[PDB]
Amino acid sequence: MTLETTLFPLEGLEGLTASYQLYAVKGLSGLDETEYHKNVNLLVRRLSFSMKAPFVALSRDGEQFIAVPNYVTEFPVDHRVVRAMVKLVPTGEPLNLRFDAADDEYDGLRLRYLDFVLQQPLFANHHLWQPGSGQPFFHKKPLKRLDDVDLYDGVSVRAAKHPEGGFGIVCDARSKFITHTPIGARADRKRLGKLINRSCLYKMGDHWYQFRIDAVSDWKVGEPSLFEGNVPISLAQQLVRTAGNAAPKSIIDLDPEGGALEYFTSTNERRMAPAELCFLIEDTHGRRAAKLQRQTILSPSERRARVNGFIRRYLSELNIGGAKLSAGARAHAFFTETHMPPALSFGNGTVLAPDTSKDRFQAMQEYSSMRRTMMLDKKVGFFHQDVFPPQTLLLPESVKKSWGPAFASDFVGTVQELYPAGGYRPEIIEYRDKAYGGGVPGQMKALLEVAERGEIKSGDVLVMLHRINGAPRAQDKLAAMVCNEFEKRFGKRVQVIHSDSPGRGYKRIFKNDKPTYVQQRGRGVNIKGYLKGAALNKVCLGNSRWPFVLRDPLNADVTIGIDVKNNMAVFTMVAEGGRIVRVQRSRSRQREQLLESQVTQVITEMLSKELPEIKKQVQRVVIHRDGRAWPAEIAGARKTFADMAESGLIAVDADVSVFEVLKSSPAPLRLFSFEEPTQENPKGVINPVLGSWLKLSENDGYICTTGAPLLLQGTADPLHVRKAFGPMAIEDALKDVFDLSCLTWPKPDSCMRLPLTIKLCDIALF
Repeated sequence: MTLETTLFPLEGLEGLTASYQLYAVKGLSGLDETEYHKNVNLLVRRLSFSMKAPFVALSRDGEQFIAVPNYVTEFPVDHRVVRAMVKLVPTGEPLNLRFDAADDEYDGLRLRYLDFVLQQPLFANHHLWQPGSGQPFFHKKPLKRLDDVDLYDGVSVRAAKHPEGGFGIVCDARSKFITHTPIGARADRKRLGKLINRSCLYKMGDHWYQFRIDAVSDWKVGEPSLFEGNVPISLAQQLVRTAGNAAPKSIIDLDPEGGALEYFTSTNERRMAPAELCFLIEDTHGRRAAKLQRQTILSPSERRARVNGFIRRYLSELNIGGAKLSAGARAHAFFTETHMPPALSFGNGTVLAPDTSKDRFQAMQEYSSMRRTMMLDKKVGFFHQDVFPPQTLLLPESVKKSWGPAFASDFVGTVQELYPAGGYRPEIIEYRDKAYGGGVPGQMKALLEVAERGEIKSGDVLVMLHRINGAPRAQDKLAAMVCNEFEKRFGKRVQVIHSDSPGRGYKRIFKNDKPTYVQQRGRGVNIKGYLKGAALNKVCLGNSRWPFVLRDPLNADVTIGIDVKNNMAVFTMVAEGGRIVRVQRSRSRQREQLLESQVTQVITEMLSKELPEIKKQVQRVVIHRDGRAWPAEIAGARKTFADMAESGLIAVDADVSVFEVLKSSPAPLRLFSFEEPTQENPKGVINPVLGSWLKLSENDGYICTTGAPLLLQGTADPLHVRKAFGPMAIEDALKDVFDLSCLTWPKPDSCMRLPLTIKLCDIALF
């Protein structure tokens, strides 16, 4: 019950002046929304870099408001580029922010100043470096060698509210992989062309930083490519002109014939960097280098050790205006009650409840196992049991002619054993996967023409696609294409599997003097496991046959997940206790953001259909956003529900709350609990228990949706949720985030870090 954080308190901030002066930006007041905030955050960075002061943006009312420190002297007030010229009219009332104070709306302002000053000792340490603004600091010396790629260890350091009052520091260990040798001066023009969009570490003498390769320069390092006052100057000459004092040999003795790269500054200037000084960052999720990935998974005691070691070594001294701000040696620790997993309802009126008489750890593991075994027991089974509507299995022709039939036979039987009530009996159809070209167009040509023939009787289809590109850090545009077209022109609900992984499970055999495909089970896939998993996710879940639901009400009557990536939005809606789940995709006019009118359309459309099956009057709605919530999205959700409270579809005093679900947290914190130290674990640090949680603030909490009994390796990564709007108390949102993440439908005997609401969003996009 004893949990330690990676929160370290900050002392000697006791009544420290932080003085600001609000300005407001007239700009180009046309708000393209996504474009409006790119430029806002563009100017704050440009202004911050040029005057070396903590400029911030405060989005309330007009969403402008750049906060200028009172201590800056000359201030341009007018700023060029940015299309139409911008003007900043000061809003008076200079704010002297205290750090001993209660919660303000200027706490975002206070956290930014605190953030800015905290990285000055770090940015000045010659032995550390930072990839870009806002990122962790890494040691210049690599931790580990790993045979042509280097492993660098870093620590993110972010300011945050302390739940006992005042301010503190949250940290986490990070790893970055960089190839050991540079690109090199001798690498030729064609090889350099092949690196566009990759990112490399640039050791520009003592200033190390990261950039993205945008183009290859027409000019080598020693040929004049720009000018320092009219006169043409080589890149080699430029690095000499901007070196200091005892510049390293490496930056003044560059091969004149080496090539140079070009990149854009975080203010969009173009710069060059010599390939002799550039080191490719190894995207290991792009190229499966898993022995590399293994070096990155740290035990809880390693992770704790690296963070505490870092704290005591680099944030020990910090003089800001003389002030002596110490980071305490003791991370914040507290006693808390841990959420028990919720009672669950299965088929045949059977509930699964955590056993409160066994000890917590043994009870959680029995519980987690029982979600699978109850789901599979023909005596209890799925909560929702019914015949499937007609189904279709759409296979490539090359597959129907080889192992398709054995796979389909095995697959149907797997569905019927997992979900006996369904009577899965799919029509098996094919498309001419070799008639048109095997790229995305051509695969799609054959698919549309099967559709156009009307060969997909039935509204549900499971179609087997070929993998076009691998690289798990890619976009499978074929799958999205098939769903967009099959949903939009025909009435199809489509689920996707690929042909490579099941195909590895079958080998051809000669039996009774006839070729046959039979399962194999050496190395490559576990075909039985694949068959069970695909049966649950593609057939059962794809027909909304939920295996189990919450027995008890969440704090919210309805929670809606929202993710938008790559101009495609997903809305999931969970009501009852997961008894009612709906997922709508919709195209988006911006890459990662939604128009207000679009939010209000999709949600009233989705909810209106479902309201007659929500048999309790609705009075709490929650929205879970993946990442940042945008003001136009909030307006659409408050408008949607204020409307329904007036129609009578919902309680006249219903309320909305908006929470950002930060699967990639901007302020990542760890939680540990403790154990007897034991040879193998000299400090006795273990993962936190499954339901552990911590709030820092009314707006910021963390729940271990993953944790002690149920993790295989590594240390639990607490899910950061941040309150964007609304009455609901942050503690309540964390509790039913936890309860929603116990609906582990894609893999019941496992833990699941995301609540079901936004997990369904990642599934629908991925």
